[PDB]
Amino acid sequence: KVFGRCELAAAMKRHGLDNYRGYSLGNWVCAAKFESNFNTQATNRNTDGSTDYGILQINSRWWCNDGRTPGSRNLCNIPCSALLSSDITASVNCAKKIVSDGNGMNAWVAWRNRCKGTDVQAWIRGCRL
Ligand SMILES: [Cl-]
Ligand SMILES: [Cl-]
Ligand SMILES: [Cl-]
Ligand SMILES: [Cl-]
Ligand code: NA
Repeated sequence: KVFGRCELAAAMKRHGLDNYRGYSLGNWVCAAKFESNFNTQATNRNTDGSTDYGILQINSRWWCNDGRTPGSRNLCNIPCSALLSSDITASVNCAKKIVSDGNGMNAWVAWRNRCKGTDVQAWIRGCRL
C-alpha cells in the first residue's frame, strides 16, 4: 500500500506513534517519506546482506526474521514479511522497540540525514487529526 501523507499521519497516530519517546508525529511521517516513500511494500538490501522492510525500512540484522541474514536477531519477534502489510501495526510496534533502543530516531539513517532538525511539522500540516 502506498499511503498518502495525511493518511499515514492518521494511521500512525491511531497506533500511538504520535509523541512516542518524545518524537512528534511529523518526525515519523518524515522518516517514512524518505525511508519508503510511504510504500509499505518497500524492501532494500544492505551491503552486509541484511534487508530493510516496510514503511520504516526496519532491518533484518536486528529486528525481524527473514531467514537469510546470518547471525541476525529478531528482536521484534516477527517475520520481516509482516512489515510489508497494508496494515502498519507490525511496523509501528517494531518501530516503538527500535526508538526505545537508546539512540532514538537516529536508528533511521534517512531520519538523521533528512528529517532531524528540519521543520518536521510541515509533514502533518493540513491533516485532519
Ligand atoms: Cl510534528
Ligand atoms: Cl536469518
Ligand atoms: Cl494501518
Ligand atoms: Cl531521544
Ligand atoms: Na534477523
